Amino acid sequence: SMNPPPPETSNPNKPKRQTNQLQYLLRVVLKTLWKHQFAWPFQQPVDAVKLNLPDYYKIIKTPMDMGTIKKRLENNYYWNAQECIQDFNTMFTNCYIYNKPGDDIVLMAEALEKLFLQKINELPTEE
Ligand SMILES: CCc1c(C(=O)Nc2cccc(CCC(=O)NO)c2)[nH]c(C)c1C(C)=O
Ligand SMILES: CCc1c(C(=O)Nc2cccc(CCC(=O)NO)c2)[nH]c(C)c1C(C)=O
Repeated sequence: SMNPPPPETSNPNKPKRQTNQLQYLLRVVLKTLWKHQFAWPFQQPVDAVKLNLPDYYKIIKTPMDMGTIKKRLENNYYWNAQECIQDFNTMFTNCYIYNKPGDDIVLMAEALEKLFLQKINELPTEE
């Protein structure tokens, strides 16, 4: 069994930007979620080999995780905050698609997602 290559965190053909919203997304949103009690299963790409999940990358074709998002934010990979918010939303969506309602991993995603939504409800106005 093989894992796909991870999502890219650098691309010299992609224009980069730093905005107050993206720095809020790193300094407040990512950092808070990273330190959460249930953040461990989301801090790196799903290793479907080691977790013996051979259908995972059969079913999930846009994988995403907070390790990738952290590296994208640290590298200023994004142009705008919506790009980064979409990556979080994809991470959560994948978990809910692949797993079953009420699974442990889904209960953990639920907690992180509730905090995520509280933080982006207060996304600062673009300056
Ligand atoms: C249930 C499987 C799953 C994990 C996980 O169980 N993740 C995990 C658990 C313990 C430790 C670590 C860090 C070391 C490592 O990466 N081992 O492979 C990750 N996460 C996600 C997003 C999923 C799925 C399919 O939605
Ligand atoms: C798997 C059922 C479930 C969902 C769900 O199915 N959730 C979902 C599915 C697809 C997309 C999205 C939006 C992701 C997003 O954009 N977050 O910001 C959510 N949630 C929860 C909390 C559960 C539980 C406890 O069983």
